[PDB]
Amino acid sequence: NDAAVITGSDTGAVTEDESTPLLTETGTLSVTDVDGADEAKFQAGNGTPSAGALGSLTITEGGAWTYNVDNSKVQYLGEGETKVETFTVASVDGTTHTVTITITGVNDAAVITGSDTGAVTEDESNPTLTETGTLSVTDVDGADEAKFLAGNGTPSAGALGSLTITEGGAWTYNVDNSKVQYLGEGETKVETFTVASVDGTTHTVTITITGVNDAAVISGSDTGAVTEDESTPLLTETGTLSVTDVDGADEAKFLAGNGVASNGALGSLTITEGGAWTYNVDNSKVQYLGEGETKVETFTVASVDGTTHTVTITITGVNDAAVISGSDTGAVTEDETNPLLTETGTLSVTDVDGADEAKFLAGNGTPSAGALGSLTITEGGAWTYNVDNSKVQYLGEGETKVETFTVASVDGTTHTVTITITGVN
Ligand SMILES: [Ca+2]
Ligand SMILES: [Ca+2]
Ligand SMILES: [Ca+2]
Ligand SMILES: [Ca+2]
Ligand SMILES: [Ca+2]
Ligand SMILES: [Ca+2]
Ligand SMILES: [Ca+2]
Ligand SMILES: [Ca+2]
Ligand SMILES: [Ca+2]
Ligand SMILES: [Ca+2]
Ligand SMILES: [Ca+2]
Ligand SMILES: [Ca+2]
Ligand SMILES: [Ca+2]
Ligand SMILES: [Cl-]
Ligand code: NA
Repeated sequence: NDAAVITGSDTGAVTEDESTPLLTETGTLSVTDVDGADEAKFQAGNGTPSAGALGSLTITEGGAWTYNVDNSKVQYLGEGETKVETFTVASVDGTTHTVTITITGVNDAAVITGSDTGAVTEDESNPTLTETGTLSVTDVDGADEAKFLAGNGTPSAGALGSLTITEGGAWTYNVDNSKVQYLGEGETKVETFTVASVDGTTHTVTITITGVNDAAVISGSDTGAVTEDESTPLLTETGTLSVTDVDGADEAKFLAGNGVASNGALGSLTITEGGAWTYNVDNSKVQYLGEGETKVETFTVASVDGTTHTVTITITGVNDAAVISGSDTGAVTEDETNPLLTETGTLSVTDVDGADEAKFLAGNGTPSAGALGSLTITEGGAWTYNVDNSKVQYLGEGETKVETFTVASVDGTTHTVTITITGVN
């Protein structure tokens, strides 16, 4: 027996996903046999596969071979990855030939799932705000590709924080708490970070930062003073508060209107958006305060976000002169008694500065120049004048001598008692 000569197309190629559901390749082999044309033909049927062939090859008597493989079975091949399969065909005689099929893989996108959102709040921790989560990845091109590229996610424009992921998919977002202070209550900033699997398939993690209120910082003039009777009918005090607010210029101003007064305040205070305050009180309401006596009134004002500050006003009293009345005159007549001529009367005092000032300094009245007599007064206002009858004898019938005595209330207010001495023969 002489071996057939088998020639023609004995190689073929299919690419993953070139067609569906089958990848198919064809070729024709030709056979000549020197033992005659009954031998110069192929055994029709399946070629004998290499071990671990996924595809199959059939050949006709005429040498027309077809390779078929399920596209589903070659998905695991990565971009450019080759699998070579061989099939043995034979002459009617038994002379063998091999057909060589190459399968070439294409990339399959990774499938990325799991936690791809997170949230941090201003001041939840310090100095760093942290969020964590886990992505997971599958990739039909194999365990080699079913992994993240470890490192930083590519940040959105103007992101404050950063995100790192591990090969297993564990991500960590961190932002400096100092950098998010400027966000107001419930205000949000969204930052995104793009991560990648080995084959360059991307997924986004979206992080929402939420702000909390920062208390305004109020400073400037928060104290003021008025003095009774410095002006009328109002006593007025002004000052300017300043405010900053890290939550922004929207918040760095005052709520215009009245300050909330301390209970028992006699005055009132208004403030402008720009922090200019004005305290007013009716002068008539503070008369009752005595010299140097104080009354402190406080007014609560607020910034836009409700941060409060106190303005403290001190009212200082001044003396009101006592009103002195009652019996401030008296009379004695030469020889009416002996050896003293005596006269009594009672003064009264009332004082706007209070019942505490409604009394006299007890003691001697300050005598007029050349006074013969003298006068004492009690704390209650009862006075007593005495003169020696011997010293008034010189006065003629109906001739008078007027003597005056200055007394004082406890606040220093003076009053005169006037005594008339009348002469006889
Ligand atoms: Ca032969
Ligand atoms: Ca593939
Ligand atoms: Ca892949
Ligand atoms: Ca594929
Ligand atoms: Ca969180
Ligand atoms: Ca804030
Ligand atoms: Ca803050
Ligand atoms: Ca604020
Ligand atoms: Ca007064
Ligand atoms: Ca007064
Ligand atoms: Ca007084
Ligand atoms: Ca008083
Ligand atoms: Ca006389
Ligand atoms: Cl597919
Ligand atoms: Na703001």
